[PDB]
Amino acid sequence: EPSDVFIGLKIDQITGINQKEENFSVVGSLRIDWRQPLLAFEHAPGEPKHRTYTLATFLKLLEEKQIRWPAFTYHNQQGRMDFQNRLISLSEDGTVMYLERFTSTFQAPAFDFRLFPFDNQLFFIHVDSIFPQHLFRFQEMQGFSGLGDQLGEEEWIVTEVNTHLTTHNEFTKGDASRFVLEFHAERHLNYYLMRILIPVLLIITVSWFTFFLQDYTKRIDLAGGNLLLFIAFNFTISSDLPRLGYITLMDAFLVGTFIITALVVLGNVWLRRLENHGKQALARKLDIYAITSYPLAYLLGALTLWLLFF
Amino acid sequence: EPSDVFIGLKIDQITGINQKEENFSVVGSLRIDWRQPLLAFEHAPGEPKHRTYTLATFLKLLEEKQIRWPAFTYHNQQGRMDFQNRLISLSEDGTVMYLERFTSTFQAPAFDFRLFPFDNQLFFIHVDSIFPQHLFRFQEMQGFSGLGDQLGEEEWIVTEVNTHLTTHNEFTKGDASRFVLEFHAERHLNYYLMRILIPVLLIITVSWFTFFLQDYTKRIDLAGGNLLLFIAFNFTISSDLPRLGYITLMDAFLVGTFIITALVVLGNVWLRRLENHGKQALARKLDIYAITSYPLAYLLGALTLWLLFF
Amino acid sequence: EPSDVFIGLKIDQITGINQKEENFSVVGSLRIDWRQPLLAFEHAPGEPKHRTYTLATFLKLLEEKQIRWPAFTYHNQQGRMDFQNRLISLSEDGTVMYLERFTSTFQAPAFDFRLFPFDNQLFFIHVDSIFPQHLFRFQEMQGFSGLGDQLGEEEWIVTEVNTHLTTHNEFTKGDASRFVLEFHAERHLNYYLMRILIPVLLIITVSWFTFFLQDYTKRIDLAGGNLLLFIAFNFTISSDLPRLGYITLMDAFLVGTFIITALVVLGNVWLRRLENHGKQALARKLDIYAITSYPLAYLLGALTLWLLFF
Amino acid sequence: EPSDVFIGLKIDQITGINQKEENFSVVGSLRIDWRQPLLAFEHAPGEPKHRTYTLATFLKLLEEKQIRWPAFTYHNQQGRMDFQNRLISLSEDGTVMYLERFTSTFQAPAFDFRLFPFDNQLFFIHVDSIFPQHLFRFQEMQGFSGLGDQLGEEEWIVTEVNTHLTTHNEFTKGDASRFVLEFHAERHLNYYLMRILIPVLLIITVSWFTFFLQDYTKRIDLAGGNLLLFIAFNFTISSDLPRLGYITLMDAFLVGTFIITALVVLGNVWLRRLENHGKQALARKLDIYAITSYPLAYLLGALTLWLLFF
Amino acid sequence: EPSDVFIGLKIDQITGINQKEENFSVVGSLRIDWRQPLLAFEHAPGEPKHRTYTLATFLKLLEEKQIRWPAFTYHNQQGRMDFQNRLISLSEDGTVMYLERFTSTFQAPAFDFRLFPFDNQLFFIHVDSIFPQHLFRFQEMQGFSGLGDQLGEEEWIVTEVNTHLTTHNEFTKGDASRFVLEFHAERHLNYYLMRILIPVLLIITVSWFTFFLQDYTKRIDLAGGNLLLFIAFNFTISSDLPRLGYITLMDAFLVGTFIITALVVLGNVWLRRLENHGKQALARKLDIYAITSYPLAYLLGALTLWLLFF
Ligand SMILES: CCCCCCCCCO[C@@H]1O[C@H](CO)[C@@H](O)[C@H](O)[C@H]1O
Ligand SMILES: CCCCCCCCCO[C@@H]1O[C@H](CO)[C@@H](O)[C@H](O)[C@H]1O
Ligand SMILES: CCCCCCCCCO[C@@H]1O[C@H](CO)[C@@H](O)[C@H](O)[C@H]1O
Ligand SMILES: CCCCCCCCCO[C@@H]1O[C@H](CO)[C@@H](O)[C@H](O)[C@H]1O
Ligand SMILES: CCCCCCCCCO[C@@H]1O[C@H](CO)[C@@H](O)[C@H](O)[C@H]1O
Ligand SMILES: O=C(O)CCc1ccc(Br)cc1
Ligand SMILES: O=C(O)CCc1ccc(Br)cc1
Ligand SMILES: O=C(O)CCc1ccc(Br)cc1
Ligand SMILES: O=C(O)CCc1ccc(Br)cc1
Ligand SMILES: O=C(O)CCc1ccc(Br)cc1
Repeated sequence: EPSDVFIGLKIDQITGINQKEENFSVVGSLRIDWRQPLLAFEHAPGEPKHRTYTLATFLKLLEEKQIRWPAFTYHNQQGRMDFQNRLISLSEDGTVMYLERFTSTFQAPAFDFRLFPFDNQLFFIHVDSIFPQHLFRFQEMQGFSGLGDQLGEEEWIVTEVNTHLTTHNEFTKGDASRFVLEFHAERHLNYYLMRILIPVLLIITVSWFTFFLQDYTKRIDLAGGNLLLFIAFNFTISSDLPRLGYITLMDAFLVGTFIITALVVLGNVWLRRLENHGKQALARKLDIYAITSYPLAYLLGALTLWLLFF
Repeated sequence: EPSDVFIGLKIDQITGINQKEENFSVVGSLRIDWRQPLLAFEHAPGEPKHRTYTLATFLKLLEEKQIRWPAFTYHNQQGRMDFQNRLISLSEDGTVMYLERFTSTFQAPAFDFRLFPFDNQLFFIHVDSIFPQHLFRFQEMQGFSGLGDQLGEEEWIVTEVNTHLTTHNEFTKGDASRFVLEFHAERHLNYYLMRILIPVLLIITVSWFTFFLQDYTKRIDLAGGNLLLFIAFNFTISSDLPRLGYITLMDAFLVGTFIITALVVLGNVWLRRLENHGKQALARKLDIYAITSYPLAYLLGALTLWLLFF
Repeated sequence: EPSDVFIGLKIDQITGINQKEENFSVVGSLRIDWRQPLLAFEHAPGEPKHRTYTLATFLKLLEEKQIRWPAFTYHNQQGRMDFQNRLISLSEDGTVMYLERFTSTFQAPAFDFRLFPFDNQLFFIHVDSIFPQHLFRFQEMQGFSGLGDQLGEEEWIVTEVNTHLTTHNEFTKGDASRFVLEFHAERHLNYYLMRILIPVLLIITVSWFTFFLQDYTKRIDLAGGNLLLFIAFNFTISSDLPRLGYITLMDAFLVGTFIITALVVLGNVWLRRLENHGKQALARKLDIYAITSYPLAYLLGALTLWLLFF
Repeated sequence: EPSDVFIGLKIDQITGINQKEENFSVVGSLRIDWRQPLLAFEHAPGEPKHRTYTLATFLKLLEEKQIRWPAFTYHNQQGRMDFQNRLISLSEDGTVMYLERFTSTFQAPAFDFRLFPFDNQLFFIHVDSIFPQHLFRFQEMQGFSGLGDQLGEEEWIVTEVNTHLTTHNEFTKGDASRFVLEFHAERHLNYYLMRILIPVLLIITVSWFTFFLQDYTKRIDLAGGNLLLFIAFNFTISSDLPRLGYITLMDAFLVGTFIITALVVLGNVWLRRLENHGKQALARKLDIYAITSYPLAYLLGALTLWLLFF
Repeated sequence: EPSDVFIGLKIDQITGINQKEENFSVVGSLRIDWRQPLLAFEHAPGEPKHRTYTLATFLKLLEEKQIRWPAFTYHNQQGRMDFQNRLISLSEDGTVMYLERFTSTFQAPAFDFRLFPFDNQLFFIHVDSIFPQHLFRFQEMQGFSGLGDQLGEEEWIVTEVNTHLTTHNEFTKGDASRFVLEFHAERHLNYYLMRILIPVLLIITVSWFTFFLQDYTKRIDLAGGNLLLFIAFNFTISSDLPRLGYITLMDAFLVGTFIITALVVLGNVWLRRLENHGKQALARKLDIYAITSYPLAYLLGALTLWLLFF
């Protein structure tokens, strides 16, 4: 019949989440408990009941004994996995206890930036068996898997963590076991508030103050630079993310500021054209719409994206 | 006679395409099925019909048995190939089943940016046999090769994928086998629309609004900065790409905006010179050409590149 | 009974502290003294009393003799540990003397930027025993552990260093030994003085000089750009640090400059509106509040953060 | 007498040339043919006439047979050399055929930027024998060495390629063999035309158009910003290159634009000072020199560097 | 008694000096000549008098023969040392000749930027013996150590090179041998002249030309932006260097330009205030101090730092 292989995986550190590259990096420990009766050994009185091996001399021992080990792969792994510890402890019984401490980057293919920066994402690690379920069946090692207390991440905040077993058909026709460690994390909005919301709101508010000067030309020059500032901010936000084929809530907000600013230019050009054509008195009356449009326009726009996305 | 070696290659992830360096990076699995009758082994009843080996003790076994393995190379490979799994399963028969899970950057020499960002490119992986076709003939392993479901790429979108066998003469006089996994991908234009087309169009449109002010000096100062903005945008686009010896559709568009902006300065200088020489009334009549040239000039220019490239 | 394992750890160099990534990197030496009576050897007269081994042939010797070594891990390690020396010197007695020279990045999870740049941080290295205290008990090797004379760091300045032993339960039910090398460091404020305090103070002071011109429009244009400069400075500071979910003393200072500058615009708009509405004489009298507010506002704000944080 | 060792080296890819770091990187294959009569073997009928080995078990075989191999070094190598293939094929004869596929960065010490961007450089690879010419004499393997068809470089264009043998005295008193693969490459000027020549020429030309406005103050403000733009461009060019102790043709061009721009400011200050001192009519007559100096100054300057450098 | 171990170290390339990180990187060769009479071997007539080994099988041979090797460490090493060659040639005598070709980054703790860019620095490599002087005494291998002819560095220029032996107490109570290869290098000032001195001098000079316009407001606006430019230049210089706790000659120069520019604003505000208060004729007389202060102020400041630092 098939031998049960117990998989445990604990993430100790989140060394970073790279959203631009849709990957994350962690320091973690993998724990395997697999009982192979052929590995059983007799000991003379006094000598150890538990043999401890390096991985290299353990695999070599398996090859001599013609024993197949539950060869596994981190399916969503990326690049190099720098190992710290790869140790085996073998009991009289045949109970092999394996520990693998590593640092690695993993694929984050579940990334959805539609609501960025208000988004919540799913990150996971797939531990696949190369051999099919008729030889080795993966089971959940009980008191081990999950995320630590000192992960070191400052922007993301883990909302929930889960482990579950399933199947894959990567190398074989028959189903093969897959252990999954999943977690969900959401953003600490402070960065976004401090670096984007407050500067953008400041530019808008202090620019509106200048309307009380009743200089239409001065408004035009101001809305002109404001438009460039928003174009600049637009590039800075573009930097954090991949070259997505879809519109972000952030993109919508930025395109929104462009449109209002464009109309601010357009409108004040008209008011200055009235002034120029000897209808200065009229420009002055209409100016009340000009002054009160500006705040309403941005507030209307803000409710529009909020409805349009939530 | 020559032994058939079955090659399979599956790309699981596109970790990135670096167009500036004309290379791409992938996580993939290589699968080899090669029957060597000399590798055949006898087993006593009950014992394994399938011996499983690490790559190191398998090659050492070949060297003892004085057996030549189908030594292969990833011809278009770049730098380090970080391996995850290099495992061998040997049957009584001599059927060696090899699996190689790796992460690697590969050369993308097929890169043609003439129509960028509207371009479609070809990416491939060459798996060459070091030994000639009289010793080892490469065959396509049937249900394996291709690209996965979760590649993780956000800008490129795979239009088609193919596998085919051919020959090379890299190390030998005689022809040697080459397995090829090719794919074509094209861009998600959203990034370009959001970061380049809309900002450039905004600068142009809102700058045109100001013509209704009938201040020629103000137009000159505006077209002056606009020219610098386009020069800046020109550098930002230069960043994404190599220092090509050829003109991009993007380069054409940018050079086009320079020329129109240059003439906008030139023209408005003339209109302001008429005004200055007591012919203000004339500048005012001609101004209608000045106002309507601007939109037509850019629309004429836009049809010109489109014809000139498509 | 359990065997005492003596741990010594000396940091020779601080290759860098990366605050944006909340990690630090060091070149160091680990020293272990562990007496295993089973390792004892007899020598014929004249031959060595001290056998010297590479780590690889020492571990292989342990595996033959079926001896369990005090397998240890650098708990807060990050990525690769580039080794220089991994040497063993074994006495007739069984006294194994191990030396491990390495370069490594470590996690700095103790990072608190609330008072940045006036902050003091704690950095440490955890050396855990994989095996529980009933088998191996970690002890402090006496004349070795600590930090060197040539660490090479220029901004941080080590205020204090300590070593202490404790316990962890990482792999086992029972307590396992943990050796800790801690140090505290604080910043050399010069960089911050030269690049941030002096430029910001200059912008403010020379901008205030211009108030003696009695041009309200000119003040408005100046406070407008000043606001953008501070927004720029705000991004430059954002660069050095993680995307924290909390307010830095530095953030407070920057938000403070925004508010005063915003009011500088607001106020001068009012004074210019009085001038515009034929009350130029009144604007002139009030102007004395306008001139003296500016210095007081910034000095009041400076005492406010100082109280609010200290 | 000394044994002839045949060296072949083929560069398959130029992964990049880093001029700022004066190094280049390539994917290449090294081929060695060396006949050692002591390596000769007898085979029983039917068994292989050609033994194939991994490098590791081949060197171990040499050490048993007490055979010295022609130990070689890539003299101008830099950092890590990521190997793909290191394979040996040994004939009944003793003919050892070695293949080494690698990716590596090499030193480019021949770099002369005096005529940049119009420069032509020399790049090479030195393959030195550790042992002197009395033991091993390097010979050129005939149908192999050189550069490929798909190098992947876009800016450089290989003008010529050569191989030659010489001597070095690196480790020994006596001469030791050195195999050299050299190539010369020159630049595709398009990047420079598109990003530097056209933007600089545009700034100059459209700035000259404004002279027809006959506003001296406006010219001064324009030449002021133009000077800053050129200072900016100067830093952008500084980026591509090392901190050379010599003047580049590019440096000369940039310093040239500074001087003319400085005089443009200087001159127009004088013309505006005449206007200011009631000699407006005189400023107007001299203005024709002012208008025609500008184009001549830059064209005169362009012939001056061309003569001064070619 | 103790065995003499001859150390030779030749730096072939300076791959770079990173002043921001206070480290340097080199390609070099280490040469060791150590005579161990126990390593002596007998050969039958005709067979080799010199056995050649890989490092791995040489160390394994030492471990069998129970011979202690002079284990050494590059004390100031940083990260990974990418080896090219690690070869041993053993004579009948016992004369072991070791060669170690490597690429490595080393600590530069001797870095003093007080006179930057006019500074001269000391760079070195420490080769320590792990074992004390009673076992192994380090001696200088005669015709080998030093720096090469093609180092590839462009900014630094090696003023002098030295080798000397001393002692350390890193791992032991007793003194242990240390071989030292030191060199001093100074800067090629061209980069600094071209990118910093000439642009700063240009800004100052062409800004002074504008004083001949007798527009105080225009001077104020100019000195305002000039101050920002210097603040920008200040950040660009900050980039090249660490976050030092001390004042650089460069810092002094920059702070100097700030002060003069600040006073230029201050002064011209006063002159414009006289003009504003109907004392235009007085502003005009004082203006001669205003015009001649500017050049003297900067020349006075330049002699002040020169005295203050030299
Ligand atoms: C910009 C936000 C601050 C607004 C406060 C009003 C005073 C003017 C600030 O300088 C402004 O900066 C813009 C951006 O570049 C320019 O387009 C504009 O012409 C210029 O007047
Ligand atoms: C710039 C696109 C927005 C146009 C809207 C009209 C109002 C003015 C906006 O500021 C302008 O910015 C240019 C770019 O730097 C400067 O050259 C120019 O002198 C300045 O007036
Ligand atoms: C800026 C600090 C120096 C103040 C000295 C007064 C002279 C003017 C300096 O240039 C100013 O720069 C600001 C920042 O961008 C712009 O908003 C403003 O319109 C412009 O006049
Ligand atoms: C700059 C090249 C374009 C010239 C066309 C004339 C219109 C003005 C363009 O804006 C100018 O930009 C300069 C560079 O920053 C500033 O110094 C200058 O005061 C400003 O007027
Ligand atoms: C700047 C060095 C060149 C001086 C030559 C005099 C002409 C004006 C150049 O443009 C100036 O650029 C400054 C820097 O941003 C601005 O503060 C200032 O308002 C603006 O007038
Ligand atoms: O091939 C390798 O490197 C590791 C594989 C491995 C498989 C099963 C156990 Br239990 C332990 C290790
Ligand atoms: O030399 C190597 O590292 C790998 C080569 C290899 C060749 C054939 C088979 Br089947 C498996 C492996
Ligand atoms: O497994 C390893 O790489 C190193 C472990 C080790 C454990 C105890 C001593 Br004493 C020395 C070394
Ligand atoms: O020492 C090494 O790694 C490689 C050296 C080498 C020398 C001669 C032949 Br032929 C093949 C290889
Ligand atoms: O432990 C190592 O890797 C290298 C050490 C070494 C010591 C002495 C000689 Br001679 C040669 C080599």
